[PDB]
Amino acid sequence: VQFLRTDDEVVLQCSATVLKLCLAAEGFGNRLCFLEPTDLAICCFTLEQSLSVRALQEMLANTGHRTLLYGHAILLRHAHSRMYLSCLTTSRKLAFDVGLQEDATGEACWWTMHPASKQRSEGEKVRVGDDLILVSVSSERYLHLSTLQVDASFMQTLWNMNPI
Repeated sequence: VQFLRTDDEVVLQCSATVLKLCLAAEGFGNRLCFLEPTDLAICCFTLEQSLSVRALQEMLANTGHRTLLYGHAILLRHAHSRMYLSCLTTSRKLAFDVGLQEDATGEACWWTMHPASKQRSEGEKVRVGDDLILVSVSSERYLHLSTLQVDASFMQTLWNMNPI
């Protein structure tokens, strides 16, 4: 059993139905995320920061290797493009597009981590392989696999953060 910490390079995976899907994006003209079945250049995200919502709110108002905790908000940096995973405003239904944002400002590039069940709880450490929920701070929608795309909708999808 391993714990996740900021500065860790990870890939975000979920299951469609049956092989797994990795959240991905190019970042050099195209900012929309897509799915990659299982490379790294498009799948690797760095866990830049992990803050409590309060800290997050304070940092915004006034504009190391820390272990992730459920309830905390994380900032995901696309290692290749150097941009940030964010909840976009566009859409092409009741779900928003997900993708890269050049600057790491605003609430769109922050996501809070939540337990899939009671086996984890707000405040506990997030383990590698844990099934978790990702909620967009700016939209309050979940990182979701729409059925084959990735979006932020009212419907949840479980994800895993696995180190490369």
